[PDB]
Amino acid sequence: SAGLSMQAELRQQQQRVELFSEVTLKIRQSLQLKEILHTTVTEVQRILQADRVLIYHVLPDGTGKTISESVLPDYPTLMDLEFPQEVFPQEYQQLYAQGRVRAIADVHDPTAGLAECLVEFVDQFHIKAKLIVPIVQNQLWGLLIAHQCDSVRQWVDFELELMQQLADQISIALSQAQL
Ligand SMILES: *[C@H](C)[C@H]1/C(=C/c2[nH]c(/C=C3N=C(/C=C4\NC(=O)C(CC)=C4C)C(C)=C\3CCC(=O)O)c(CCC(=O)O)c2C)NC(=O)[C@@H]1C
Repeated sequence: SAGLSMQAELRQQQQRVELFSEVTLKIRQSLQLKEILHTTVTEVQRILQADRVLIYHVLPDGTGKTISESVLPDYPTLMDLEFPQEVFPQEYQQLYAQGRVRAIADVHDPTAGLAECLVEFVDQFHIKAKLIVPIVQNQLWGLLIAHQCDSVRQWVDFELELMQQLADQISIALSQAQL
């Protein structure tokens, strides 16, 4: 007789082929999502003519890392850098989860009210001006951030509004698609 391979090793291999098809699609989806986020920060940097645009991801214990960045070559890269909770306190992570935004024309202007240690931190990256909008899943997932490094910058309301609208679509992706 015969047919022993059909319901043994050939059907085993067939399940493995179907799972391989599915795992390669899932990895391509991870690549495509990171490409869309990368294209978004690079295009926002070009369109704003900002010196840096990045996506900062916070973990539940409030530590963080830059997951996407576009930076002009005259200024430091935040891509590889991990930071503790103290650079962005959990009390403020909660205010961002509840929709806090900031548009700071001049981080060195005392009336902007920034912690001395925070002014020192943003100085590490040659930051003069910063625009900050949250990405949520509400729990904070991260920040979409624009920096000016060459000069102080009076941010315009539409820049803040449309940065928020981009971050809100990142929030939907990270939530409704469960991506
Ligand atoms: C003190 C030793 C440390 C510290 C304290 C601190 N930070 C904030 C608030 C913020 N910190 C950040 C962090 C960033 N901004 C960026 O552009 C980047 C990427 C380069 C990061 C990581 C942000 C966005 C905020 C929120 C600012 C806001 O007012 O909404 C506070 C609270 C606010 C205040 O100014 O008192 C505090 C106390 N931050 C440091 O970096 C020090 C090491």
